[PDB]
Amino acid sequence: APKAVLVGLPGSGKSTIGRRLAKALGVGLLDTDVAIEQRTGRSIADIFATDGEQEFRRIEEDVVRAALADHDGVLSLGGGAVTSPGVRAALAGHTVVYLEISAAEGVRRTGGNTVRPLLAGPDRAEKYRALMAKRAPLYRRVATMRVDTNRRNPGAVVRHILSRLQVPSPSEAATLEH
Ligand SMILES: Nc1ncnc2c1ncn2[C@@H]1O[C@H](COP(=O)(O)OP(=O)(O)OP(=O)(O)O)[C@@H](O)[C@H]1O
Ligand SMILES: [Mg+2]
Repeated sequence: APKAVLVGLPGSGKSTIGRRLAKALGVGLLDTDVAIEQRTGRSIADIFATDGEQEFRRIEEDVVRAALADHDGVLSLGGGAVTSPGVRAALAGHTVVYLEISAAEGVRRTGGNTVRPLLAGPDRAEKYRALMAKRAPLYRRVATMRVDTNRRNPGAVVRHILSRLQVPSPSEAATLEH
């Protein structure tokens, strides 16, 4: 089972923390969005446009379940996987690290806000606020560790996680005797 499954909004650090944590632990890194593309030979966008969100979620759930079973390293989940009840079921029992971020920081860390075409319509910051409102409660539900990334740089985030993922060595005593 993965050492850690990372979940969070866009810009929360799934890629950055994924790499740095996997480096610190000396383990493999798998991202479920990349894994879907690798297993199908189709872009995420194409699967959505062509098959619809529900079939994307189906493919996604199979990939997530396989990775939870087979991957021993760090796993990062695509943002919407937790919307599938079967994915929430599959995660139960795993180490699930929720990288927390505010709307303002999430927008900044994903390229900033956009020009607003119509005063009466929404801008990028407002769309992000909507995604947060819907996703954040689900990340909270599935989490076993919550880490605020708003005021910690990536090195600090990784050190915080490592301090809470420790594994005692069962052969520790004997090692000192040989
Ligand atoms: N703890 C942090 N403090 C400050 N900046 C950060 C932190 N974590 C990540 N960043 C920066 O925020 C940006 C987005 O990070 P990253 O791509 O890792 O997020 P992500 O969760 O993978 O996003 P996406 O869901 O779009 O794949 C990058 O420029 C990265 O350097
Ligand atoms: Mg990423």
